Amino acid sequence: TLNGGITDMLTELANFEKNVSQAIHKYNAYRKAASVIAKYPHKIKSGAEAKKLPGVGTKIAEKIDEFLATGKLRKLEKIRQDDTSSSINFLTRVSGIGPSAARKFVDEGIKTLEDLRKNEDKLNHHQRIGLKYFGDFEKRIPREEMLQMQDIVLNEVKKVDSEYIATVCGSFRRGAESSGDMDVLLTHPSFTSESTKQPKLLHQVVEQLQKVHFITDTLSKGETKFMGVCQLPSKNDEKEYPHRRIDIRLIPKDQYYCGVLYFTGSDIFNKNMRAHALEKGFTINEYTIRPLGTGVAGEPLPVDSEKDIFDYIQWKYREPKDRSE
DNA sequence: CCGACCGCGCATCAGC
DNA sequence: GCTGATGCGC
DNA sequence: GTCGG
Ligand SMILES: Nc1nc2c(ncn2[C@H]2C[C@H](O)[C@@H](COP(=O)(O)OP(=O)(O)OP(=O)(O)O)O2)c(=S)[nH]1
Ligand SMILES: [Ca+2]
Ligand SMILES: [Ca+2]
Ligand SMILES: [Cl-]
Ligand code: NA
Ligand code: NA
Repeated sequence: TLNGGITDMLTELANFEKNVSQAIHKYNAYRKAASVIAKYPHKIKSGAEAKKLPGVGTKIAEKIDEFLATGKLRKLEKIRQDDTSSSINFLTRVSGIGPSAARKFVDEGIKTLEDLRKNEDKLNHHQRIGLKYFGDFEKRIPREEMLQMQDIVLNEVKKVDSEYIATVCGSFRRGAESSGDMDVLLTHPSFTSESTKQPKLLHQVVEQLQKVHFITDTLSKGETKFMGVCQLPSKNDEKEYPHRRIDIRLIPKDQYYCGVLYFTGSDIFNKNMRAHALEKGFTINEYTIRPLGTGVAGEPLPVDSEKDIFDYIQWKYREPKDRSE
């Protein structure tokens, strides 16, 4: 938290561009700069000191100057005062409400937590569950609880078929002491890039996790991506655990290493890596790394480890715990 | 400069 | 019903 | 908003 004052500022600005301005590249620009200043291992004394880092330019320089003097950012102070944009940025904290839906509701006078509860009929399914567990989802999960959840999901995946492999990823695999939510990579030998020797593969796992009341709600579901809700079992008289966001990704087993790369993140690490891949003439997604021959994807290169992906784009390997950009 | 700015799964809707 | 585009999220 | 041809 060396320059916590500054990354916070830039994150709030990032949210405002993402949510009220619907300016996604400004949101990325602001987030990259917050990321690179967070990695910086000195207390920043100057806006010019910051401009030296990639992703800090003039406009962020001047804002860091204003903030270091006054402790504030006038732009942020007035953004806070504005009743409209403050409401739109609140509504996007509900899972399923993004920047268009948040602005559509505040056009209809729906702008506070009491108003969403009154008009749940105007909300789709993902937004209803988002509203139901709004408080729970704001809470972070302790690594202790993440370890309990891991044991339930892996023991249940083993009871459906012992050939499943389930790998917990996200900030957990990077060694976070606390997690936003849980992310499970799933392979089965019957699902590769060649064929899908068995159907319902992801369905079976979700069904069983629902049969034991671990999974409690479904935001979205398909053949390879599940997005929903889960809860640890509690003991007698114990207050129930908070409900938790769970994501499960069924990845073809021969593409495990590219998938576990994707799912370990961070999101910003993923972005710097794929962006650097393009500079080296490659493209990386969760499935493959492919050459660029006129900027059209050639054939998947062969991949036996995570490090093989790092070697193609000519990066030294970085442990999961060092990808938390 | 001043256009380019990762990559993709699922849900929803307009058009056909 | 499909297809593309848009919204939402990872 | 930043930045690289
Ligand atoms: N390429 C890419 N990958 C992403 C993105 N967002 C998330 N991911 C990937 C990497 C993330 O580690 C993984 C899980 O996303 P998640 O929102 O849970 O983030 P996380 O790193 O686990 O952080 P917390 O869950 O602990 O808040 O999905 C974006 S925007 N792009
Ligand atoms: Ca997570
Ligand atoms: Ca997640
Ligand atoms: Cl691919
Ligand atoms: Na810079
Ligand atoms: Na949101």
